[PDB]
Amino acid sequence: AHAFWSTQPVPQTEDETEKIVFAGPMDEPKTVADIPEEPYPIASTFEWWTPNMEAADDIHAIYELLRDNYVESMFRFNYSEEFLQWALCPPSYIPDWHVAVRRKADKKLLAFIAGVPVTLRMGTPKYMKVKAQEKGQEEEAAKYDAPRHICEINFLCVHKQLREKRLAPILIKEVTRRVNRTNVWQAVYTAGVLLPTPYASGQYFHRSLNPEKLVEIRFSGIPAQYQKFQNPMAMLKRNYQLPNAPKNSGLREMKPSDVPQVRRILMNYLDNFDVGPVFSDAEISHYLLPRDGVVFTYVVENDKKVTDFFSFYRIPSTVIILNAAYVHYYAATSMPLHQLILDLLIVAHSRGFDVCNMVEILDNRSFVEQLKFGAGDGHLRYYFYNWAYPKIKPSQVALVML
Ligand SMILES: CCCCCCCCCCCCCC(=O)CSCCNC(=O)CCNC(=O)[C@H](O)C(C)(C)COP(=O)(O)OP(=O)(O)OC[C@H]1O[C@@H](n2cnc3c(N)ncnc32)[C@H](O)[C@@H]1OP(=O)(O)O
Repeated sequence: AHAFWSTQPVPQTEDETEKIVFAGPMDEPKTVADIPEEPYPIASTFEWWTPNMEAADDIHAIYELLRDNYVESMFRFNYSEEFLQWALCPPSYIPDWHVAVRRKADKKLLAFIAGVPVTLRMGTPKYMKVKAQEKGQEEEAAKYDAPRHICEINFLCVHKQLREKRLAPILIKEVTRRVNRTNVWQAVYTAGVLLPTPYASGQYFHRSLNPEKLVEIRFSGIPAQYQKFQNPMAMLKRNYQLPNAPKNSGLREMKPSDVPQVRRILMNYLDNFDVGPVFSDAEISHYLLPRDGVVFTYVVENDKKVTDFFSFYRIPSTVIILNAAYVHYYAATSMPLHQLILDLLIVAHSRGFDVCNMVEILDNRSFVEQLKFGAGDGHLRYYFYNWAYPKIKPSQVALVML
């Protein structure tokens, strides 16, 4: 059973999503006045709290909750206060979409969920519009084509002492109410677990950058078939060896003056996909300008024209440090994508990253074999709240989730 999700405006079965023709809302429309301003009830020992992200103590409290109680044996992800700043506070973020529960008696932070604004293209997917054209339903299929200003949810976390108490449903209801008070009625979110009901699912992939280190810290092993070689580690270092420097002329760190051209080339690329974000210059600046410890972004520029760029973000892990790079956004116009991403690998390796990770969204499959990525055990599932949407392949998703 799904005692909570069965009550919510999401598709209830996979079959439901294989039969959805057009994008659009699931609930009939409501007004802001229909939504109460009183927060959702919670037990007397607890209080709702809206953290101030301009206050070092508040961001510290969030950091400590997630440090000990977020997604899980030899490694522990570390989401720094700077990383959390970055992820939670994009341009025009809404402070009360950062929703916390604290214990009244001692003010201990015990649960959290965050929404941030995103503008998303989420109209009827290409293959569904062809079926609609065939039936004279082009209009119904195109109704929701305009990019929509919605909520992206992340960092749901209930302290271990409060697990299995149905507090996550109360956090979800409360953030839903706060989003609906701003006249927003859809959200996008992801999870590594299967809930009702994803519109897309992609496997994770990894590429070792420093296999000697990975093996020493027991993050990677030496696979069975290398064990047959005379020198298994030299063969492993060989498989994954990278140049010391890239060979593409004009590759450099992205600067503020590159923002407008990066925005243009990224938006031209992301328009190719069924679901994807639309970013203003301020959002390009926020999400892509280099930020020590967090985001790394490079452009290929010559003659004052930016023709390509790539970005990756960092999530380090405590070894019970593993320095992981995650492919972020990119756009190639002057070179094959695999060469742009080779340059990403070379730069990440040079900066001391140990592994590069991605999910098979965007065109990430296109360079897997040649760049020595391997499939991993996880899948990232994409979901909408209050949005009927056909199943799509992960290569039609262009939204990277931090
Ligand atoms: C219009 C605006 C709309 C805005 C809102 C949109 C929707 C946003 C939705 C949220 C998106 C967040 C995405 C995101 O953050 C990225 S996925 C990362 C989620 N966080 C973690 O895994 C952290 C570690 N785990 C915990 O903190 C707890 O185990 C959590 C909090 C996960 C569950 O706490 P608990 O104490 O273990 O469990 P109960 O309180 O007793 O609740 C059990 C109910 O929770 C459902 N559950 C479990 N995991 C979930 C997950 N990852 N998403 C959604 N639902 C999840 C579960 O199916 C069950 O419902 P059911 O009985 O019907 O099956």
